[PDB]
Amino acid sequence: ADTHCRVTADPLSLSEADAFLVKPEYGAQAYFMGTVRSPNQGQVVEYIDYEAFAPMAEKVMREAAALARERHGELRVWIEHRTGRLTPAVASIVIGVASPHRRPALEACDFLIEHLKIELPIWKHEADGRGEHWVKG
Amino acid sequence: DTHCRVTADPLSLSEADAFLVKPEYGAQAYFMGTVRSPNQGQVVEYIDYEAFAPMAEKVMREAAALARERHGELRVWIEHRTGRLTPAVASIVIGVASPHRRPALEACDFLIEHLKIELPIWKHEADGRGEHWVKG
Repeated sequence: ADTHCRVTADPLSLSEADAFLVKPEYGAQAYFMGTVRSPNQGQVVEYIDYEAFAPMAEKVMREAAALARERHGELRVWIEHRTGRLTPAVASIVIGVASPHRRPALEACDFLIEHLKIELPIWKHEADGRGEHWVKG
Repeated sequence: DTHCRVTADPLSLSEADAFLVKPEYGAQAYFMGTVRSPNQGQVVEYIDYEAFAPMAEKVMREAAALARERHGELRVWIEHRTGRLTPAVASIVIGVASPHRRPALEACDFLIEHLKIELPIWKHEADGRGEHWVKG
């Protein structure tokens, strides 16, 4: 009830995250959104194919949320990752954290994005003109 | 590349997102501050926010320029709301888009801490302890 962790093919929405996180007792919400970038360090990309097994990815998310709470205290946590072929400027991940005060929310969001970049079992194939290749990045 | 506004109308995350997202900016970081109840152990009925709108928007644009000095290329969105705001209503929204994630996250964090100090915005929380306006 204080945590939302979902892997989905549907578009990710900040407004849905906001609808879940904001409560009168939580004066602060901090977000991160990752979207597909069109010149990736001097390379032109037209799509990225994301793969995730929802049960294993969501179990990682819920463990991430509990680690964030261990470090930063009371939180509401929103984590979603999108699957499928994603065109540029389309969101692949949304992370949102609400807390009584701003500094815990900012730190918890920061922790989650760095933690999930390491621990999330996501596999992706980028369209660089260099064939199909699936990487755990 | 920069949007800075003081308004009495509701603040919108989805409006910030519409302004920020561009194909070359793969990362966006946001902060929203909402009216908190209870606060310091007492129920808050509302917070009256008052701002010198032209002065405050100039501070916002200088803050966005300082953010770029430290973190490079950015799209920056800053809005602050004025008037009588009830619990869970947003008083400030900050959004930053950058090519990569570290500058977006740290620039957003920089902006909220910077603006907490420099914004000419005065508030009065109605927490039942009389009138008391604070630069907070």
